[PDB]
Amino acid sequence: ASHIVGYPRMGPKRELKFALESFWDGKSTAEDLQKVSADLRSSIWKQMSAAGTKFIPSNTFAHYDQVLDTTAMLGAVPPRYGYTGGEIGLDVYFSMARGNASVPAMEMTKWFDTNYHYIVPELGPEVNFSYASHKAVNEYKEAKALGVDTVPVLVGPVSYLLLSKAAKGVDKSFELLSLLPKILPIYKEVITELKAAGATWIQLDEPVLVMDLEGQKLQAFTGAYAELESTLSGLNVLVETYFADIPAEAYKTLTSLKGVTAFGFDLVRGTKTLDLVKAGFPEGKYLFAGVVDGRNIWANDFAASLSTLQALEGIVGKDKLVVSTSCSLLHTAVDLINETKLDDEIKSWMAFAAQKVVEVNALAKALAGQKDEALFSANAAALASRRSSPRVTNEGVQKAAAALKGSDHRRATNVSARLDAQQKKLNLPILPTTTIGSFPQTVELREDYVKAIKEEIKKVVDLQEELDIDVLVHGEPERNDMVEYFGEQLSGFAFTANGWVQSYGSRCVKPPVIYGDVSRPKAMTVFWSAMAQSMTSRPMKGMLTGPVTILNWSFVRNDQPRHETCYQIALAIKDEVEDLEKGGIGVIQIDEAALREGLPLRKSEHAFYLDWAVHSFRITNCGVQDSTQIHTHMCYSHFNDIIHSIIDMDADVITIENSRSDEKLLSVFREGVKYGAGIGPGVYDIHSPRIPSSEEIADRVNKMLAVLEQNILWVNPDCGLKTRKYTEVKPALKNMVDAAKLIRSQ
Ligand SMILES: [Zn+2]
Ligand SMILES: [Zn+2]
Repeated sequence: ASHIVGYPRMGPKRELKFALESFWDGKSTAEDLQKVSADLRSSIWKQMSAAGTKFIPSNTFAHYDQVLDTTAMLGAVPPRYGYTGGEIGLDVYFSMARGNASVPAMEMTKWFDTNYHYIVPELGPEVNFSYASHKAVNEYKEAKALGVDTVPVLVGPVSYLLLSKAAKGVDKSFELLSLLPKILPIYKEVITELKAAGATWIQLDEPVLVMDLEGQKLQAFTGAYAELESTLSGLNVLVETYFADIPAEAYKTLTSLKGVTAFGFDLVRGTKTLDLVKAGFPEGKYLFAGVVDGRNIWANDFAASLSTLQALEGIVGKDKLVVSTSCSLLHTAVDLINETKLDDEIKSWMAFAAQKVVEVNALAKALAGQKDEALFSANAAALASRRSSPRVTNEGVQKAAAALKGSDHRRATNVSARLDAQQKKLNLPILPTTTIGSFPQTVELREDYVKAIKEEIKKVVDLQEELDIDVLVHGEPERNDMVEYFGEQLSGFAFTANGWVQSYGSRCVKPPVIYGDVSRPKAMTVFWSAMAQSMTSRPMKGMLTGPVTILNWSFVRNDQPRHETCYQIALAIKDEVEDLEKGGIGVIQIDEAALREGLPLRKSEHAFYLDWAVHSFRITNCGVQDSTQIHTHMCYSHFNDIIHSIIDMDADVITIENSRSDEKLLSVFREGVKYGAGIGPGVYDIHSPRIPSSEEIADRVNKMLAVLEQNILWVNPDCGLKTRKYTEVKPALKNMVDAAKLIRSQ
């Protein structure tokens, strides 16, 4: 009775990532891939079953995205790609996914609240669905032809649409959920083909049920499962859900659904859902206790599990209890056993995909007999050491009794009271010019001062000679990733070697690991900033990476709250800001692009996030002279519904991912607001190699002089500049203060 909701699809060494690019660029027959893909599938099925894995998912693979695999199942393939019909393949899957030369790909978004991205279905009243992608059914026969019988994981009809989006044209008054009966048969055709394939169980992921559907939307679910009951005759169905706890209503509608004989809840992030089952439950259905994190990287507290996993036996037990992972072990890493650089003591404190597969099986076993007491002894030990090893609990739990000690608004001063100061002790003209954060390279190698400043100084002599430029920027050369960097300079901050995660396409990321109560005993920036602000006579702004962002983009421990760790990571910051303070530097820019990314799916749960999230940003400079001028960064174009928190951060100047949105919607910083401060909406989108006309920025800004103010304005880019080339970046900025100097004439 062991189930695993999903699994990674790139390799224990990122194979698919490369077999994709080999292919992608024209360096391998479309068979090299398949010889590859198949060589992976074969391993996972095999490696999963060999462990005792009961339900082994089939169709969790994907050359690109689960949601696209679905879009291909119904032949929803867009119109700009030119699809006539037939069994889709490569040319059209990636065409849509990556965009070919002549016509662009399809917009991508987040897989709920995870750091993965999916391909948003582009639907409407004119798309003609077609059963044009037998991936599902094929991979089943494959694995089967390999000795193992698998479970056909699939995306839920309704959920598919909910997550879908109606592309251009379609009148606004359209019901994106009206396609239900048009797509519901193409769903049938599948079912029956697999039914007749040899399948005994099947899986339907419907995570949206863990969102907030109003009474009307919920229904959608029913009207669609009462249409399948016929097709699902004498065949168990397992509807999946994850990343949250399901609301009474949603819980009801679900546990009552027609045709479904088993349900699975992410009981790691939704342990409230239990209370609704304790209260009421269906007949003798199946319960897939999803207690094995497929989100983080630590060995599931066996003891606990087995205790709760037991508690459930009480709700059922008549043989319908099944151990399962919480979410998909796709969102985690792969095989922990590709880690050595990490001292053993710690790998004992982890477990990645591969490890998790087993995890499910030892609790699977131990809850039925054969219990390798050699795991729980080893387990409770893995535990033992963590909740004790002085590497964990530190005298860093120092600045806490001094934390609950009131918030930390910046030394009062109704900003416009300090702004005056930040003028005398820092001059400047109207609309002071500046940039965003990083810059391009040259040859590069991978002493270090004879080659260090070498460029740090050219950036200097270039940022100066360049149309003057009131305020300047250093250029983060002495780093790698704004996050990767600061890491190895804080306490509970270890790093991994092979533990990778996907973030769309071949693209993958290796988020740092937070172990013990974080802390920066030693200085981290200082001279690197005083390096430049010693050469120039113009405002040199520092460079910090908010405690919000940092925290988010990383595997954060499971022994205490997100905020608690979060804040500590904010304390160390105040150490640095206060250093560019005493270190001289008058201006210190701080960024929090990864601000929104923490929003808890359950809306009523939001307000709290924005709590410790923003308070924390303040807990960075709540000890700064009324002369120091801090700027902040947020990579959002339309944060209209999160203006408050943005106004509560209390900053003298900021920046955002403006440039490609509205100049009239900017009048959102006043009506019922009135920010009274400085804002630098990136008038010019850096993410584009194509330089804009200097005749497009004067007005862009002249549309800001209207909806915004002129006695408080700034000049800068959309986002950072660590991708743009070099001949497309020089004849570029050489046209930014220009469109400003103008209007000043009066
Ligand atoms: Zn407030
Ligand atoms: Zn940016």
